[PDB]
Amino acid sequence: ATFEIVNRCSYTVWAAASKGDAALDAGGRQLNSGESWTINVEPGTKGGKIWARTDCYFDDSGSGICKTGDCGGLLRCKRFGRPPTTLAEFSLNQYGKDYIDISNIKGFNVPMDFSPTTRGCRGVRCAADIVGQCPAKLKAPGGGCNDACTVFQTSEYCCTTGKCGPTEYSRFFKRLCPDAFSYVLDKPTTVTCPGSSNYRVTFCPTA
Ligand SMILES: [K+]
Repeated sequence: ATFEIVNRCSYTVWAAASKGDAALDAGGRQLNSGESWTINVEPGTKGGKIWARTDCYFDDSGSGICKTGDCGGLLRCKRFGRPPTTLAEFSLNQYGKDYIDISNIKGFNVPMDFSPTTRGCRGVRCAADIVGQCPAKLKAPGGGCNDACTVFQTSEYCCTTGKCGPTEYSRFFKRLCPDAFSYVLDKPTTVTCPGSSNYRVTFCPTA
């Protein structure tokens, strides 16, 4: 699949793309306002994610730190990022179908649109001012709005036993972004696309 990743924000972001145990494509890149990055993701990739990182510093060797979404201090991410991170998630070519979603299960940092660029399915968006409205206990000083699992580490928020319900904190995310996952057992907002679709991920889509 081809993914075009576009930064429509007025600020720089450092995009990242990983399947947890490996980079997708180059794994990460700086995107100034308006810049686009096109990556190729191998057919059959299960459990890929794309996210933005904010307020990064990197040296000549691609080592450093970001205030949101840091993936072990690397520019080119091999691993997933530290919350809070709005996530574009996908599994490709699974018995003829692609599956996509946006998730707030690991919090929110940057607004995002995740849309197919080929025919046969709809896109999803979370573009509300979650950071501005974020409950005080969930606000991350570095920027962003953490999920309640990250902050409180309870079985109910983390859904440790595979049984959990919605919470005051999950409902906060869901009221602002109904088309994104708000907790582990949310009613799926997964979109099914034809296998081998292509996609666009746009940061700050209403910017
Ligand atoms: K936006």
